[PDB]
Amino acid sequence: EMQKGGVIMDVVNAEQAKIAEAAGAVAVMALERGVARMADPTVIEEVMNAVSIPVMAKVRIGHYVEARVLEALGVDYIDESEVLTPADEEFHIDKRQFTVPFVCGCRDLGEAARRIAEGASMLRTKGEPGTGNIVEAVRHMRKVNAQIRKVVNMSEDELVAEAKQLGAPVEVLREIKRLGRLPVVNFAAGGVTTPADAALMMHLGADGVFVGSGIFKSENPEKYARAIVEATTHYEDYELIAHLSKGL
Amino acid sequence: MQKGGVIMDVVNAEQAKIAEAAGAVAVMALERVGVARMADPTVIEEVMNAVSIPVMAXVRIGHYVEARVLEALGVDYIDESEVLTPADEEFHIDKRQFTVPFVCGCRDLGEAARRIAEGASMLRTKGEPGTGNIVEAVRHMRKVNAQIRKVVNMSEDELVAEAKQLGAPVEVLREIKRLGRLPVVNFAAGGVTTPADAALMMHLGADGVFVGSGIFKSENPEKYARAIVEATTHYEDYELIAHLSKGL
Amino acid sequence: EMQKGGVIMDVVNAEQAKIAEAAGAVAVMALEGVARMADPTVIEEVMNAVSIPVMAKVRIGHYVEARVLEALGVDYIDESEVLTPADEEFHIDKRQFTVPFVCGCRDLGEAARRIAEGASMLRTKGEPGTGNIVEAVRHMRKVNAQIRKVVNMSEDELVAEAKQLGAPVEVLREIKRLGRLPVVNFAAGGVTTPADAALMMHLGADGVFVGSGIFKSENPEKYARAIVEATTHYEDYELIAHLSKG
Amino acid sequence: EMQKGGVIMDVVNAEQAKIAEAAGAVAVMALEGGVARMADPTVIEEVMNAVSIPVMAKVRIGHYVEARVLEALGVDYIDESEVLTPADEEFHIDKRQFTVPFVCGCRDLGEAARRIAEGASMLRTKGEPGTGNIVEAVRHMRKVNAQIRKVVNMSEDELVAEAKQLGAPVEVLREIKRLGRLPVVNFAAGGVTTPADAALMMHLGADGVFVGSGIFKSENPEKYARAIVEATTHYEDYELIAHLSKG
Amino acid sequence: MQKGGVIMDVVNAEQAKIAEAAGAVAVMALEGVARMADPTVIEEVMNAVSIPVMAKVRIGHYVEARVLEALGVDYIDESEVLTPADEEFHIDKRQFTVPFVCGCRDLGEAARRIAEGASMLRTKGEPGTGNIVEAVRHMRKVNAQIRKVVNMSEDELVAEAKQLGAPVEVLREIKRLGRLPVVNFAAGGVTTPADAALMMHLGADGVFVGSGIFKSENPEKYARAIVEATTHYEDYELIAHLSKGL
Ligand SMILES: O=C[C@H](O)[C@H](O)[C@H](O)COP(=O)(O)O
Ligand SMILES: C[As](C)(=O)[O-]
Ligand SMILES: C[As](C)(=O)[O-]
Ligand SMILES: C[As](C)(=O)[O-]
Ligand SMILES: C[As](C)(=O)[O-]
Repeated sequence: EMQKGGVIMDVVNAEQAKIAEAAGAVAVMALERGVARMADPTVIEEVMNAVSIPVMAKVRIGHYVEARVLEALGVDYIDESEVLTPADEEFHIDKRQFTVPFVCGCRDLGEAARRIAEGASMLRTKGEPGTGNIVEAVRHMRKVNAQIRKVVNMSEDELVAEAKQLGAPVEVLREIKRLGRLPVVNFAAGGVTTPADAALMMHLGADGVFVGSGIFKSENPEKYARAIVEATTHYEDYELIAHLSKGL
Repeated sequence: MQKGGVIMDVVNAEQAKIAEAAGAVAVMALERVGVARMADPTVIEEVMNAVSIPVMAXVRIGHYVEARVLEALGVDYIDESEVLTPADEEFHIDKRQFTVPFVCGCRDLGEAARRIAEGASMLRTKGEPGTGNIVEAVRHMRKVNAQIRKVVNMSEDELVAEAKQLGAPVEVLREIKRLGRLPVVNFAAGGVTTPADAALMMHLGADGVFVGSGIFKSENPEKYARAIVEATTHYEDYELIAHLSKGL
Repeated sequence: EMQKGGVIMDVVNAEQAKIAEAAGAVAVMALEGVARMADPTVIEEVMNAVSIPVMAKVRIGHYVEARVLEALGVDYIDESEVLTPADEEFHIDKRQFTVPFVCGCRDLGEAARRIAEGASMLRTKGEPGTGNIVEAVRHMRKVNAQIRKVVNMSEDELVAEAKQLGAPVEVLREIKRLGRLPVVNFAAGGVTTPADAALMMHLGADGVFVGSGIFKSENPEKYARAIVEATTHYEDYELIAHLSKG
Repeated sequence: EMQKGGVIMDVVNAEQAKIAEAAGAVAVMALEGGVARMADPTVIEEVMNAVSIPVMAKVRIGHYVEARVLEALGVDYIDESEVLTPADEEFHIDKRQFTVPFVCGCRDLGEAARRIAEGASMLRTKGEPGTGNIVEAVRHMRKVNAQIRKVVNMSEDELVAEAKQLGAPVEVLREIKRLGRLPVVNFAAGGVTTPADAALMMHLGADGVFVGSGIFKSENPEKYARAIVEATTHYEDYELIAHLSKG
Repeated sequence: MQKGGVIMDVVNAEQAKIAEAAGAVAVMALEGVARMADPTVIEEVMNAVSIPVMAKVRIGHYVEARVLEALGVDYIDESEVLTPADEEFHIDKRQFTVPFVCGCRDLGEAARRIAEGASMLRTKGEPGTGNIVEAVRHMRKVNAQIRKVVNMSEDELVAEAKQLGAPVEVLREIKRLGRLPVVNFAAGGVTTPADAALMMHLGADGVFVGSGIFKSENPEKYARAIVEATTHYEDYELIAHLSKGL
């Protein structure tokens, strides 16, 4: 349901949210930005009222009540996020018990499958945040997709052992083999900075990309956001991507 | 399914009839106890023709074709057995593809759950074979059942992490929590020698016991087999068990 | 290429060779401390006894043993790890020969190196003489799992995959293109029962090698026959069950 | 690049590019801690319009799309460069899929052969960058060329094992043995600072040299660039090199 | 000795004559601790043939060597198969009239033996195994190291010498000649005609063969086959024919 090919953008207020929507973002991620927690509900409501596209926000890993709060606020997606300060080092939220869908992070297929078994409706394949360095996203998108291709083509009777080795639930691997891909959407995130970066993640088999606040620190945010959106959609149109790269 | 019962190893029709007469719920046809393989089909047919109770026979771990052969012979259960020389060190038979039910070995809940995910219809909790030493059976029945009790009572949102730690498929753990026990029958095996041994395994939560060829090396096999059968059925009748122990 | 589905049998003389041929073997392997190439006399005896292809073994790296067998008119040379290796580091440059070679392998890296040296056929095999099929199974599972990975992997990842496997990338590229090895790959190592032979086919072997154990049985021709039929009809479990009785 | 004996120069603008061309460079490399990426296309176009010699630019290792962008801009060579921040730690670009030729870095023959198997059209043998220390270039040119000489003269039947040990594709080694050298041009790079440095790399068997922005931080860039060009071309003319070193 | 030749171990005059008759280019006279042979046995062999006679001495045993020199032996073999007399220092062979053959396992050893005054080399691993791998490993190593030196940049030789433990002047000489400045024969497990021809294929100048020859049913035929195989080492039809008897 999350528009494959799409871009999700971090926004801290209504103004930024409108710009993101206008640029063609498929959704926005409402943020406030020591200990980093769920954002003030006021800020989230401000963003929810400002746009018609889906609004995400987010919670600390394992913070069941932060998630219930966001659910009660009417948020469209909850992001159980590793960039916030984890509330639980061992157990993620049991997302199956919620009405609102969750996006979760993953670095390999084992993690992806465990997040899915917990009830994740969407994945974000991501390494380290805030670096501006795409290598984080690339490493993990390459890993996850390589592991998927292996599972898709492997002998059926080898899956249980593969699941053991990956730390994955076998039924998720069986579903992956059946579909030829993950049963949920998987967006890239981590250092996606240029239009070429965004298109690269699509080339590597991402379903879409997350982009951070860097967009709004540029001289012309609406042009920059726009370039990312178009590059992500038209990820094989290298003449366009070249042209879009000139402004920055 | 066949709870409270005793399954006996037999090498011929004579032994098989004795086992049936003693009250065994099934027999396990063997050639002997170098490389140990599936038994000659002739020996298995001899045992099948000699009795009306279910007949089991052993295949090497991972030996898909040995299993198909036994299936074609009309065997009632296939035992994918660790006492035979493994054919595959990494991958067990995909038992879901078979008509005939399988029994598999396990030493802990992770193994049990993996065998179930491969399609096992019954479990045999067992350590080392041929020792006459019950400690093998006890160690593993205690481990499996302790791990089950933990899962049954644990917080629902901790299961995915528990599954990862055990190397188990989470859907099997979820099923275990739902039923309050394993979704298949779990018999003890390994060194069950005396009537007290058999009753002990039932005390520890086994659904039944396997016993080996030791029975037929005694002076009075039919009496000995009988004593095991009665002790396993009446596992809390200590006066009876005491009386049954006097002979041999 | 060899009749995929086939059985290749070890024979020490003309009598055994004829039995193997009669049982339906696709080829025979002529055989005779340090284990060397067999006396040419024994190989010629086997060559004259049958019309099916005749193979014979040389020590790993023993270029001249191979040239000798080539001169004798052998149909295939088996550069064999069960003989005492003559060279621990370098296999024969089989590209320089007219006669085709079969080589052993335990994983895809080895397979690809043997192919780059000019191997025309592979034998996926672990330890010999054990009667234990686990040797064959371990390596056939490994080689085929690695092939499936290569066939489906992203094209731009192959150079790195080759580095990691110790394989020549052009062989991996060829594998990806064909969806399989560019040569026939038979299982060997402890193939003892008809069920064993059929199992190897189930695991994706193109055929099987079987050793002298056949001729130590009470009825070699019946035994050889059972292996041949099981290998050909590897999914006919009723037949395999029947064949296992004797 | 095509012309062996040549010098390739880093330039950040049209002015520098013209100077490089005037000094006799065979090509220019257009350039713009923190993250180092492909340069703004505007800067690359500025350099392309300023000169008639080939223009190189760039991309991060593994950054397939940055490379496609430069291809679309009409760049003459793409440099998949280790001095930029790698985008992919494991997989380099599949350069066979491109129209424009690539130069890649290498530190030994195994790397060189892997880059060639990925479709590299040119090599840059280089250690650490930005030091002004020629030891980086020397170590690796000595290693690569020593390994080549070994392969060229070694017994044919030992190449498969040699390839395994190097981590090289055997067909590239076979090609090397057949030609008596690498099938692509191999330039030195890394700390080439003086005319003597440039001539040394040629003495050690380089096909040419890359030089960095240091040239344009000198008092007389055109004279300095010129001295490097002449020293690289006339690498055994020690009287000339001595004279060129005075300024 | 003469290139392409075979040197044979003999324990008496009878064996020595057979070796000479078979076409050996020289013979090696032989007789817990293994020492120089009784001079009587060596004289018996010297009187029995016209081809050169060698014998082997213990390593470092300067006086054993002087004794053999005084007996009129044609070559002294400072041999690792005898019990070493000196673990650290080989004989200073430059002080002798009679030429020495020495063993080596790699180019460093070869070059050190040459610097001590060796006139001939024997590239050899372990003795008495019947396993050619010993000879092959070391002939491949020595010749690979030579090819490297022959083609390497002149200014890199001093460092190469340091790394090999070799005298640089010997490496310089090797580079100049394109080969070792002395003859280098293979030894160690050379058993069949194919073995002998293989060593020549690998770049040996000749081969040593042990007493195994005289434990065969027909020593003169066997010795003969080795001689012809070593001389005609690329004539595979001949080598194949020569292998039949044995
Ligand atoms: O930075 C977020 C990481 O993925 C965490 O270490 C996460 O808690 C690990 O996932 P799992 O608990 O499934 O290993
Ligand atoms: C450790 As297992 C092969 O029994 O799942
Ligand atoms: C090429 As190999 C059998 O030495 O790994
Ligand atoms: C294949 As590489 C030189 O990045 O190790
Ligand atoms: C055999 As030595 C003493 O030269 O190392």
